[PDB]
Amino acid sequence: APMGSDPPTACCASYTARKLPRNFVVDYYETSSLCSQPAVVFQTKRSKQVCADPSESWVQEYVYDLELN
Repeated sequence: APMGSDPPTACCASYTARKLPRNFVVDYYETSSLCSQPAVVFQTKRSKQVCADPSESWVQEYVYDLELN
């Protein structure tokens, strides 16, 4: 059929089990609205995208600090 077996839109299979200071991050990215498990991505300068459990608090912290200057 047209649609593949399990073609993802903008979700994540695994998150990051470490810490990444906001200073060491360029921008962020959100997941589509098809998956039943939201995830906040964080594109790194040298590293690729970084998924983080939105449930955590540290996530919202950086998301707010980014807007602040």
